[PDB]
Amino acid sequence: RFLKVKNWETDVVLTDTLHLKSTLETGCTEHICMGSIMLPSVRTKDQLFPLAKEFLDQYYSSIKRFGSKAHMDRLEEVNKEIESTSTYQLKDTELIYGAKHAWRNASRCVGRIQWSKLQVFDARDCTTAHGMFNYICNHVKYATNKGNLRSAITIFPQRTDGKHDFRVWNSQLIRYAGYKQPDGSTLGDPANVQFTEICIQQGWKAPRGRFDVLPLLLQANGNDPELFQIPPELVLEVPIRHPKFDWFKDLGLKWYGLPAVSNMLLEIGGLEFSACPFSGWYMGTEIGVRDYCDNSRYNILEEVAKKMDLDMRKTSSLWKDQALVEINIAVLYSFQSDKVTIVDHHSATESFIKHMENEYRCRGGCPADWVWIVPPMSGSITPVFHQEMLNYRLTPSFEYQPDPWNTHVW
Amino acid sequence: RFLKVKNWETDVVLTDTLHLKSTLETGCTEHICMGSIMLPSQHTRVRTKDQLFPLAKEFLDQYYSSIKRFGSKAHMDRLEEVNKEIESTSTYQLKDTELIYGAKHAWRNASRCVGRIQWSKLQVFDARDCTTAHGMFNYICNHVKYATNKGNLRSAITIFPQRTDGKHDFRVWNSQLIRYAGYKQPDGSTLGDPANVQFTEICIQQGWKAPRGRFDVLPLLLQANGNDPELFQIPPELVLEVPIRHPKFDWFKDLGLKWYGLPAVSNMLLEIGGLEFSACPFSGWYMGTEIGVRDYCDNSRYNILEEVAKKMDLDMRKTSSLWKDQALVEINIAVLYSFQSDKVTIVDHHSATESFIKHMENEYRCRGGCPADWVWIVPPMSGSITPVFHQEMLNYRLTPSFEYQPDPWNTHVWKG
Ligand code: HEM
Ligand code: HEM
Ligand SMILES: Cc1cc(CCc2cc(CCN(C)C)cc(F)c2F)nc(N)n1
Ligand SMILES: Cc1cc(CCc2cc(CCN(C)C)cc(F)c2F)nc(N)n1
Ligand SMILES: C[C@H](O)[C@H](O)[C@H]1CNc2nc(N)[nH]c(=O)c2N1
Ligand SMILES: C[C@H](O)[C@H](O)[C@H]1CNc2nc(N)[nH]c(=O)c2N1
Ligand SMILES: [Zn+2]
Repeated sequence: RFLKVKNWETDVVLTDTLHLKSTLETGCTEHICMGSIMLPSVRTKDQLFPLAKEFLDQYYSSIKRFGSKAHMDRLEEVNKEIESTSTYQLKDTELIYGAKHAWRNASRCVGRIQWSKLQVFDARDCTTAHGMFNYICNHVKYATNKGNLRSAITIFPQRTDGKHDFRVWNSQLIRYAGYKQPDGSTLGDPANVQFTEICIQQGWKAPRGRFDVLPLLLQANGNDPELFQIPPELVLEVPIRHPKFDWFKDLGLKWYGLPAVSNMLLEIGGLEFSACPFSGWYMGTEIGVRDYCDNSRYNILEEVAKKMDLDMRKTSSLWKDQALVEINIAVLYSFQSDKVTIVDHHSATESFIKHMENEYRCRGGCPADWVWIVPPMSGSITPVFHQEMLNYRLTPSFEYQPDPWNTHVW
Repeated sequence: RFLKVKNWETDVVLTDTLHLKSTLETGCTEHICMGSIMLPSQHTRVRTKDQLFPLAKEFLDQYYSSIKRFGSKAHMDRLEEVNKEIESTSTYQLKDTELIYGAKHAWRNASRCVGRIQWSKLQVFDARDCTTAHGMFNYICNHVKYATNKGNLRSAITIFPQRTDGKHDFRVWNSQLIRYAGYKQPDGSTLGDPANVQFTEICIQQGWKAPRGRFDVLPLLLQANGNDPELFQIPPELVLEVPIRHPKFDWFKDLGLKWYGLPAVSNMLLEIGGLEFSACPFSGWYMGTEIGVRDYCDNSRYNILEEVAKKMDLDMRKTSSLWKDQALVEINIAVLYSFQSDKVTIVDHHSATESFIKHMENEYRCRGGCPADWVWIVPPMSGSITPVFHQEMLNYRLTPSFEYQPDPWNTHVWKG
């Protein structure tokens, strides 16, 4: 019950004890593994205090003041505040710690070696969509940093009764619109067809291009959401060209520099932050493999192979694989040439292996979701393919939450 | 209680009731997922008459259900006959019909196998009358001949006598019937297949005269009735090999690469109705990535990415040039081209995974589910451009089944 994990390429063996601190549940049982399910299926005053005590217990341990002076004081203080108000407010130091460790604990995240460098922006004093917009613009400008990207999170006021939730209705702060055509096919990003519909169904006048940055749809204190246009000078974009094939720039492709997830929920000490946009920088395959080549997305593999004059009549010519590689060489070359931070899947997975070693050494483990850590191309020539990983849920954490337009009383 | 899985690229949803018929444990709990452990405690494997009859009874209920005779007089008479055989002899014997059903359904239940659409067209060779290593050699030669079929490969399995007290096991000591030797040089480098250095040494110590080349078919090391194992050389005219060339790169033949055509796993344990068949070599035909991605490009195997990238002259200084990815695609194009050119059966990973989705959906329709191990079903290159990447999958353990077992040289009691 002190588990071991082995790397089959190097025979490195790590022992995991961290998992015994795990609290929440995975969805698996002894009779069935759900490890490939995408998304496995307010607080009463009672269950809130054990949540706060457990979080405070680990916070004060991390500063080497467990069972100390201030620890028992803070424990009493939070105890008192809950019985009366049926919630409590985090100190700044605890908010920063809680956010860094939600990332540290994100078992699907390969870029976690950077976890302790996160820049945490407290936006708990915000009251309106306009203020939200202002916090978000400042986040975007800070994180972009003229292409020298910096990790950042901005944390909006916590849930109170579920009627006054702060929510960013976009799934990412920067995404391209998607339009359905009269002739069935889809122009732009197919993932965002419904969201693009809501924005137009809200007032947005769409340019109807293939790369239209979506407006922000911001909801403060449970009110109706409001549209906002992110100033273009804050949306850093990269035109995609290839280091060998000059015809590549003619394809008219680009992508944005800043990946900023905005629809997740951040859980710290039992408190729920339903608007907490966070951003880092891209691994190349996220754009080149998934965004560009998923059949349900931009699905560009047909055009690239054609302009490569590859025999596309048999799958066994591996023309898709061959095209896929070139696209991803192009994304990397484009960002690197424009001095925008990006990491290739070989470097990021190699760093994650080093990060696992560190976590096993200094923390006793590292929860990790193999199905999501292995890149979606060239899996077995990356070190994470040959790495056994234990997956388990730790708190603080990021969780999924319902889309607001299915829930909001409009 | 029902369970659903979703294909996120097509939004197709399927409903699994078959997992209820599952007994054996997975390794996971409510608080930890062992989904990526290579050899979990439960996927690996003597039984007393205590627990044996319930396993027989459950197999026989399955068997007679499948032939629409559940509860029939033939069904009840067989249960009775098996019970009395177990109490008086402590084991039992499967009928030929039950052996065939058992082996097919062990393949059907193999949740890590992407090739299962073919499961009902398996040729089963009954070798339970075999008694000596020489007899095993003769059975395996005939399997290899039948399965190879001059390049028109045919799925086959050969089943040697079942375990009795664990002291009289039949075992094929090789991990596959056909594999290339690997030699450790004094300078630390490896000649041949590094995956086989340990087994190669065992063969040499047993008397094999190794040619010490880069592609030497290993001898068979066969164990009958718990006796010491013996070496046999498969007749070379039965080992179909394919020289590897590339359809555009004429310098690729000069790498001197070749592979064998018949993939034939020989170290698994087959479990049917509580009976353990410790020697049961089985064979199919290759998916190209098994050779092109893993055999040739795993850093711990032949590891040819360097030499291929050199002769392609790629930027090998920075990894962000994706020279490794570029070389890997070419090597896998060359493997598929060489096999198709020589009319030796092979399937590419796009075709195989598409077939498996069709197989899987059909299994949900007519069977109520299909256990599948996503970590193993998704191919080791170009994962997300194959449809299984986007397919939710439920993994659970059904019997009959194939199981791992310890390598015999770690458990064998040597006669001398
Ligand atoms: C700094 C560079 C980063 C890289 C290269 C990176 C990379 C990735 C990748 C490839 C995934 C897989 C999900 C997908 O393919 O869509 C992922 C998941 C995730 N990332 Fe990271 N990420 C980075 C930064 C961050 C930061 C700053 C945070 C939070 C502060 C974060 C939180 C998460 C979470 C919560 C998930 C998974 C959500 C789930 O459970 O499904 N990441 N990341
Ligand atoms: C017909 C062509 C076949 C193909 C293309 C195929 C393909 C595969 C592949 C790619 C794997 C993943 C294992 C690895 O990558 O090393 C696998 C696993 C497996 N295959 Fe198939 N297979 C075929 C036929 C068979 C047959 C005939 C059997 C037995 C009757 C079989 C039984 C299994 C089993 C038990 C596993 C699981 C191995 C484990 O648990 O580690 N396969 N197969
Ligand atoms: C900050 C950051 C995040 C990511 C991963 C993108 C990401 C994507 C999803 C949606 C998954 N799918 C259902 C669409 C959920 C997430 F929490 C998530 F973080 N990458 C990079 N480079 N930086
Ligand atoms: C008949 C057949 C089998 C296979 C899969 C190869 C295979 C590999 C392993 C070892 C797993 N790993 C630790 C190396 C165990 C197996 F049972 C197994 F069947 N493929 C093809 N084409 N045909
Ligand atoms: C079906 C499967 O769970 C789903 O496709 C997952 C698999 N692994 C993934 N891995 C990453 N990094 N991102 C993803 O979106 C997914 N999707
Ligand atoms: C650690 C990890 O579970 C292990 O490397 C697995 C991953 N998936 C695999 N999938 C296949 N088809 N074959 C393998 O050998 C492996 N190895
Ligand atoms: Zn699991």
